[PDB]
Amino acid sequence: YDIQAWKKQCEELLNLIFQCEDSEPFRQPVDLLEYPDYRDIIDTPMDFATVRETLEAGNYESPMELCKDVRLIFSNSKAYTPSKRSRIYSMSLRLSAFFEEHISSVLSDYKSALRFHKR
Ligand SMILES: O=C(NCC(F)(F)F)N1CCN(C(=O)c2ccco2)CC1
Repeated sequence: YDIQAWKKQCEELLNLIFQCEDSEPFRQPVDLLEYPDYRDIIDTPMDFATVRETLEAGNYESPMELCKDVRLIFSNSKAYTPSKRSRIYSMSLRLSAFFEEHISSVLSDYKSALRFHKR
């Protein structure tokens, strides 16, 4: 019932994601010389460095907000991909499965902690 425990859990999950080769493309902004149409397709860029930064600045109030930004990384990849079989999109889908598998307990424990607080 630790209301604050999600933050370190999310830091540790981000560490795992940064160790994962699949996160490579999703660590930093898109170079518009390499992908000139990116910001035509993608209004709201997100990468894992921005997520980690936001977390470490104390600018997430809950793991749900972090989860919204991470999911934006994945939905941006799905919007930008020219094919459902592209290399980078395929990396996004594996990483998304990994993230969802690991974040599920973090969200459950946080929401449990908030309900116990309100009890
Ligand atoms: O250039 C980058 N990342 C920055 C870098 F290279 F420094 F890591 N990206 C990731 C986001 N994109 C995609 O989701 C995508 C789907 C299909 C093809 O690309 C575009 C390419």
